[PDB]
Amino acid sequence: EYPTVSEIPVGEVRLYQIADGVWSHIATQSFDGAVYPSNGLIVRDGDELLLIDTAWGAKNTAALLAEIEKQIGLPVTRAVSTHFHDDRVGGVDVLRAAGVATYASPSTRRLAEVEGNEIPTHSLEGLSSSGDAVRFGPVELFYPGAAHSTDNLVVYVPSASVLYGGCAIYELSRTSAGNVADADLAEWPTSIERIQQHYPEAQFVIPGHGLPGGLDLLKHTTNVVKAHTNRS
Ligand SMILES: [Zn+2]
Ligand SMILES: [Zn+2]
Ligand SMILES: [Zn+2]
Repeated sequence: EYPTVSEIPVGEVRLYQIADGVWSHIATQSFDGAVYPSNGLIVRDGDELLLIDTAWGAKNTAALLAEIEKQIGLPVTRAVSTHFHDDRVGGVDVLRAAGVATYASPSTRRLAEVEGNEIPTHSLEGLSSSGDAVRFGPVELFYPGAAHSTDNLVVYVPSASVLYGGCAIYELSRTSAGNVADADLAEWPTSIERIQQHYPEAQFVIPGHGLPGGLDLLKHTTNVVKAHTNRS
């Protein structure tokens, strides 16, 4: 049911409808010669769409906009990037040229600039302290604390009980740590516990890469992060 690398042509994007007005978007990308899938989210709000994260680069993001027009046919008016890495912001310029208002926290914008990645235009206020939550239309944005990155945000869709964990949450298939160069390993389990405490009612949990699951993805991620922490 859920799209994988085998089903996605190079530079193409698939959508997966989760609920009334809620989809994930799935793209693929090469990195160090391996191919990775990558997820984002789309949430309807009246006659417009809210986009969470790019599709990991300009080509994929242009394909994402074309796939949204084909399958949904409503305009994307705002986008939020959930951390500063290129799988979340690469493609922001494509969104901006299409008239989308791009958003990220001030931390994400600063880190993207330092890295040389695309920088969302607008700033999301009220998210600088661990445990902060703000409404953003049909979703709630939550800063759980440092984890995969210091700036990582999670997104909850209350009407559908969908928790989008982004790259702070691993799919079950990933049993060893991914890119931890920008991570706070010491804080990552605590940050996950804040997610569990804030959204214990979540039914569908979306990792940044790979297959959705339930709240067991939070325990899974903690297990993997702790095992990496204990590498010897
Ligand atoms: Zn990342
Ligand atoms: Zn604007
Ligand atoms: Zn990622």
